[PDB]
Amino acid sequence: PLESQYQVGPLLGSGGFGSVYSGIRVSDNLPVAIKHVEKDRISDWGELPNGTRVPMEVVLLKKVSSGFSGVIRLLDWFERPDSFVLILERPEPVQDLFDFITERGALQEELARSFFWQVLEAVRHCHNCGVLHRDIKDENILIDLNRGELKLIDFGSGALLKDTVYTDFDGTRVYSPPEWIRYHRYHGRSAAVWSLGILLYDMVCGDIPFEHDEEIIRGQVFFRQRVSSECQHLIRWCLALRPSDRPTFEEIQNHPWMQDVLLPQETAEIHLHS
Ligand SMILES: O=C(Nc1ccc(F)cc1)c1cnn2c(O)cc(C3CCNCC3)nc12
Repeated sequence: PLESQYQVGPLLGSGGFGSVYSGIRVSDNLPVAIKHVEKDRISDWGELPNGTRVPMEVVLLKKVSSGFSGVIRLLDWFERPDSFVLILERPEPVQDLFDFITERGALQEELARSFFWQVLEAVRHCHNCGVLHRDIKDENILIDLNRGELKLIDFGSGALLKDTVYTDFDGTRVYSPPEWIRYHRYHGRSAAVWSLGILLYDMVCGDIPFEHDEEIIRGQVFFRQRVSSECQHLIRWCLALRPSDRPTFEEIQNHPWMQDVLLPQETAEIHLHS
């Protein structure tokens, strides 16, 4: 059973993704997250190498879950009558980025730079493994408060990466690009970059830039907090209306605002240890 291998703790959250609990692996006291996803709520189905019908989320996690710690790793999974249960690694202590920004307000740019860089490395990792996340946002990023390391979670809206158009989307609308809003189509990397622009704005301003469809389509960015000119430029570049006008990942990481990033541990020591 899975009830014998894991001791279940408190509910960490629930929503469109399902219900996720804190847990402990009994054999070694490893901290885990236990994620329950209802079968009736799964639309994207995938196939395992051994030829098993499994949620796409599981396929994506396995493609991504090796070694590099910028993405939360899938440790095991189980099928139940009406659901799947995923066992995931859990950092401790940890706080998600949404809560972190909520508590602290807009982040100092040195901190925003470190966090954003780490998110970029994680997304680049996903793309390298042939996985598109499709729901990059503050709630789907965990902060390891001791090591200053960020982790990307929740691949339940994700897809295999491809070079042709996507015409389906079930991620977070306020992070979705104007081409999705207007035409119900987008390409993976350029849509990802748009969401990264929303994420970076959120980090340095303490809130997302657009609320309504018409604001997304107009794409006019206003800064409500003092933000450096280099940072404003990078944000407005990621949020270009035309997907082809958006930077590549290489271009983002070579942008002047992105230079001299702190190491994760330096980041924790300066900004998180308290
Ligand atoms: O460890 C997880 N979440 C978590 C852990 C500690 C904490 F302090 C806040 C959230 C986790 C692992 N996978 N996964 C998911 O696939 C989805 C969610 C949702 C939790 C609610 N916010 C959106 C993501 N959380 C997780």
